[PDB]
Amino acid sequence: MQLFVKTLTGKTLTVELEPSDTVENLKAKIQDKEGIPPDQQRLIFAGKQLEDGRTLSDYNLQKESTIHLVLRLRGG
Repeated sequence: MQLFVKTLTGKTLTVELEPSDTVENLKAKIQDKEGIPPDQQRLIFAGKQLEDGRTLSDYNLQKESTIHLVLRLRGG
C-alpha cells in the first residue's frame, strides 16, 4: 500500500510498504529516498511515536495515511 509522510518543511512523501513491514523497514525507505537515518526520524502517527521493530499492522496504518516525521529533539 501507499503511505504519505511529512517533515518540518511541509513536504509530502509517498512510499510503498505493507502492513506486515516493520518500522525499521519504513526508516530504510526514508534513507533510500530522503537519505535520513532511522534514529533521526520521529514518526508520530495520531500523536503516538512508532517504535523501531513494530509492524504497521501493529499500530493502525491504513491505505494512504499521514504521519508527522520530526527530527530527534535533544533529550533522549
